[PDB]
Amino acid sequence: ALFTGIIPPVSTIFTADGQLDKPGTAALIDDLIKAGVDGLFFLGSGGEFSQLGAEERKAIARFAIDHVDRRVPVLIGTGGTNARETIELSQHAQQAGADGIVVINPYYWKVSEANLIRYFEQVADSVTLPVMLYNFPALTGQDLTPALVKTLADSRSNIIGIKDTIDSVAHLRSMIHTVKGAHPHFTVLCGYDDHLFNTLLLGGDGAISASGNFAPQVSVNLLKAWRDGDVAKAAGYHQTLLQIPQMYQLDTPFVNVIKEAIVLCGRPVSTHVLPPASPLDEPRKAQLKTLLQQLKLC
Amino acid sequence: ALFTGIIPPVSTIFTADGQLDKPGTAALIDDLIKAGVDGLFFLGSGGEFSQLGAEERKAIARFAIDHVDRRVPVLIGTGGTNARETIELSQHAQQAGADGIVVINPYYWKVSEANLIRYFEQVADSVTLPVMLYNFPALTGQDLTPALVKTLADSRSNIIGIKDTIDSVAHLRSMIHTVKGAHPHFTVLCGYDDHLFNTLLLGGDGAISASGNFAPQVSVNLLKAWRDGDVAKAAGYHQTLLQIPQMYQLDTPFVNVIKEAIVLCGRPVSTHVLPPASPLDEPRKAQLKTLLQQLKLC
Amino acid sequence: ALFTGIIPPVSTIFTADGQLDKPGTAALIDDLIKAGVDGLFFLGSGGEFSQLGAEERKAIARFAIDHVDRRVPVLIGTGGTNARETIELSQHAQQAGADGIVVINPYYWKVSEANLIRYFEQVADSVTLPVMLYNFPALTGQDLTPALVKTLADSRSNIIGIKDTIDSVAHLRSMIHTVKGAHPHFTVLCGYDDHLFNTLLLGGDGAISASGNFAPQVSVNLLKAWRDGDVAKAAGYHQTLLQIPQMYQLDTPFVNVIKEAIVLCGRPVSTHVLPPASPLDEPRKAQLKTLLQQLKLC
Amino acid sequence: ALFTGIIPPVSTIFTADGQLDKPGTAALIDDLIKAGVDGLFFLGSGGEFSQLGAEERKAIARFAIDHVDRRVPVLIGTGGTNARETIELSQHAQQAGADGIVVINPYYWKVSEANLIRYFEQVADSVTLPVMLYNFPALTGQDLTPALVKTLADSRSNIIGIKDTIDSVAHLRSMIHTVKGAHPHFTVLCGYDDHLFNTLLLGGDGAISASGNFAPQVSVNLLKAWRDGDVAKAAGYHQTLLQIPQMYQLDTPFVNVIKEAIVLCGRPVSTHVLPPASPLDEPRKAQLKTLLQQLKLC
Ligand SMILES: *[C@@H](C[C@H](O)[C@@H](O)CO)C(=O)O
Ligand SMILES: *[C@H](C[C@H](O)[C@@H](O)CO)C(=O)O
Ligand SMILES: *[C@H](C[C@H](O)[C@@H](O)CO)C(=O)O
Ligand SMILES: *[C@H](C[C@H](O)[C@@H](O)CO)C(=O)O
Repeated sequence: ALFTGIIPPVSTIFTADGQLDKPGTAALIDDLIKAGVDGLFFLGSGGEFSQLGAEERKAIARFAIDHVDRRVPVLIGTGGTNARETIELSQHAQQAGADGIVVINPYYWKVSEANLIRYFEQVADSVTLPVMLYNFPALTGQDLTPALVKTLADSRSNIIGIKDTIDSVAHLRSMIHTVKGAHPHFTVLCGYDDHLFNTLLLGGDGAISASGNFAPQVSVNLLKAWRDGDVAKAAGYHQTLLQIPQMYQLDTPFVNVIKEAIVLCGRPVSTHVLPPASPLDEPRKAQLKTLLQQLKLC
Repeated sequence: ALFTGIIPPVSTIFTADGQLDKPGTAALIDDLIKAGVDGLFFLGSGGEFSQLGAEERKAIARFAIDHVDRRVPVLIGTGGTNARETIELSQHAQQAGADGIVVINPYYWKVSEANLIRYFEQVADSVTLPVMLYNFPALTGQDLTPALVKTLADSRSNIIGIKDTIDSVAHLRSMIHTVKGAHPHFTVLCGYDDHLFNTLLLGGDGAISASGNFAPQVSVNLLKAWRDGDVAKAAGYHQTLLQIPQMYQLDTPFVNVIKEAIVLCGRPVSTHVLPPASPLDEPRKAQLKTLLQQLKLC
Repeated sequence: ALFTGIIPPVSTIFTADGQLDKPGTAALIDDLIKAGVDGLFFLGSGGEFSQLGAEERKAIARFAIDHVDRRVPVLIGTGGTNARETIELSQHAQQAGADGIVVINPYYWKVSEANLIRYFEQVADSVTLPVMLYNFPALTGQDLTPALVKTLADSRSNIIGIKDTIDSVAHLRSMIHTVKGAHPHFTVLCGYDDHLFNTLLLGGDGAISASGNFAPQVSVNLLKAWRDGDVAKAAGYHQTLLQIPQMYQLDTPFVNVIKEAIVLCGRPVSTHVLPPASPLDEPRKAQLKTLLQQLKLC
Repeated sequence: ALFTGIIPPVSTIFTADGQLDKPGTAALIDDLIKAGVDGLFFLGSGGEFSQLGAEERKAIARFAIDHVDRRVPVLIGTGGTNARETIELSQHAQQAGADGIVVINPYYWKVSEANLIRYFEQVADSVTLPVMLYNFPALTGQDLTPALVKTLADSRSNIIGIKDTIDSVAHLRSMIHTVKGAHPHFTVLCGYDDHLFNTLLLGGDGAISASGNFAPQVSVNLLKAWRDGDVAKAAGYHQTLLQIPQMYQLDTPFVNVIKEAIVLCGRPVSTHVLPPASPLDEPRKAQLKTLLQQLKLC
């Protein structure tokens, strides 16, 4: 029930000096809302939270929540390694008017299970907002297993969902059976574009995926088709989404690629990104372009 | 060769409210310098850099460098995921009087090899201090391979060493043969207590390891015995260091364990640690104590 | 394009003394062929090749080829760690009448790339039969990357396909774009049930998956529906396949589970399995049964 | 304590046609016994067990036991993935007069813990010989944890040791503390040359390592020096053993390297290896030679 459907992890647009580009972030927000998304997620991996300072993250969230102005539910990513900062950023998000926070597990130290449960319990106790967990074991080095997530949802009634970013049908399936089986309204969202369709067929709730920035219409139409019972139309959109993640191989981090994609699909924003990411080179931008053209996305 | 010998990663002592405990950190620094260490390293993993804000880190470094007062070479850990903050903290360290900085690879995104080389070169070019790399793949999920380290030392003459924190004889051997083979004065330090002896026999330069906090005499005497040609005496100290790391299994993070050991070995400092670390329980503190007694360290 | 469509990895039926159960394996083969499969694959992981001796494997292959009697194409798994034995089994297979061989990479030693290419080239040179590569990195510890596989298909014109057994959309998608892009008639089959549909939509050719033994009709009808352009009907069958692999968690190895399922779905065969696999306990058999009933498969 | 001290995993010498070279294997066995080793281990990873058929393995063990003629204790490696074959090879070893068997875990399927404990209990019940376990998780993909090993020693009184092949001080220390702490006469042997000294200082029992083939005097003298209380002398030998494993990087599998080193150090045996290993090229042979010369081994 909370935060279901298509919720893009919005890119943060920066100027050439690495300050928040308010007109470009605002235009991107407005494109997304006009495309019919179900909510917006700021300061996720795509939004570059890990390359920003805490004061910067507060300013971005505040701007973003204000610009959205309640048109769609807003989530703010408040996680990191500094747990005291995670509480600060989460309390700031609630005060600023966000609808929910998304909290990754600490990704430097892989803390013991007892420390990890305590960390999420404390973060959840610091706010009255709904809390979405964030699994990204390829970057964190520490999986949030279905059993662990179930124990968290048993322990705190404001822990109401998960963004599960993993290329694994078994992990999504098992997350759904174990957690939604005990908690029917717990939300399961996949973090990869090419798992949206399977997520839905498995009993999950939608996606928070990078292609939400530059082709939201494909995910939004997939979901609308699926909700209407037109499974073949849904499967047609899925065939596009199956191919999209090729582009993510172009660079790592690929936050540059997603911005270059937003431009190519018709929204001229500054593509600047924060170190240690770097501008995409021209030959790879052309490769991105041919991929987008083959998929009829620009 | 810069920063060789025994260089503890000093614990940061905090009060119950999580603020820097100045008298306790100072007492700890003084004990360590009296024990005959060759340098001090503040805000490494043991010093809890990843649970501290940037302004807290600057304050800690400033205090520590000031208290040390040039009695031994001082290293400051400046790394993180936010590269702009890395440059800020590194430039701050230089201006505050540090003798070198210690920079881990970004540990959220495992960035491409080209972004990674470009990150270290930018960090190096932001200061005129010597730079020590920090490899801790168990936590980062991205190894700094001997071939990669060699390429950084070939590219920047102020990248002069590495702290290699890995339980692997092969990795230390290869780091020494590959990098010290091209760069005879490049410093190789192990990050685990039980690899100090082998690092020395391999042609490496010493250790930055946690037991430096609570039993610096063991490492210090091992290096002295080694430098004196008394290999059997060195090997006797090694036998104690082989056993110490058992304690690190008592909790994760084990920064709490290191502080509880500082107290048990005779220095009564506050043992508070920052979340998501937590206080060590009384039964595990009793287990630590009986271990320190069996090793004759208290 | 050779060996496309639905090709079960057939269980080998054994008696209570661990000998080939000819009547039971024959009835299983017959059920499968009547179900409309496009081929049959004996002595894969599911047929227990790794628990059988070389003479046992020759006997089983000969029986199975003779029983099939050319009704559908027959593949024999001839791989292992003993490369001399792989050539013996492969030449035996050809002499006995098989239509192709399936060859995993060596899975004890992960051999260097040069030795690996040389191994597959020698195997491929030993027979005139088509050769299907078998990638199962969860078990082998050594992935057959799309680049490597392309190199092998460039090198030997009888290396014509791959069974790719990995819960990874990216791996499938990349195998298809890289290998089929250079070699349009190179066959890509997925080894997991719940990747069949995606495999088809990505441009691949079918599946060799365990549920082919006890519910072939689901895969067969999915392929038929897809080939007819009835995508929604295909997606219906996909919804069942998405759920089936839950049963594989019951035991490891789960070759017992597969045989227990064959019985439950209406083919009473001896379920004996070779050590170190063991009989499935009754509570887990009942668990399997409830999973089959929920999916309307018995 | 059974099977302690220096026990080489003997290379199996083959003729150009891949048959057992009896004069060369015999000469190698005699060289080893003359050098003062404490036992000999045939058909481990370096003896190429995984590239041999069962009838070949039997012939080799029979020959090797017979040649040794009880001058030193003899171990035979009997493991594989075919558990019925493991029992046949182990009962054959006993009947052929072996003193013990060495049994790796199944390395294709990583069987469930319950299947793994049953496997080892069944193998141990099939003979009245002592059984040494063999941990090689880089190749097996499944670690024998100290806890699991303790459970096996609690379960069967003829499971009396382990060959722990892993570049990990923690793994050795923990195997010693957990297993030898419950079972003081259980034998812990390391499988890598550069962990012999540490294994001894940790309370362990010796090494089964590749350099036993071509330079057994180094391990033999280290152990002698250690037993004599001349720790400095032991450490001098350790310094050579720290350097030897560089050569194992020359090829993979490196069984070819080990035989080229046997020749270079003065015993002219055939260096044929079984596929998928291959002959070492001349430039790498010249590299191995200069390494052996720098270490004063030829
Ligand atoms: C989330 C979206 C996921 O994690 C990306 O990896 C691409 O789909 C995010 O926070 O950026
Ligand atoms: C360095 C010491 C290493 O990393 C620890 O893991 C323990 O010896 C540090 O910066 O803490
Ligand atoms: C192939 C089928 C694959 O590998 C299994 O893992 C089950 O889908 C086989 O050879 O058994
Ligand atoms: C044992 C020795 C180990 O496993 C090698 O890796 C080299 O010391 C063996 O059986 O070969």
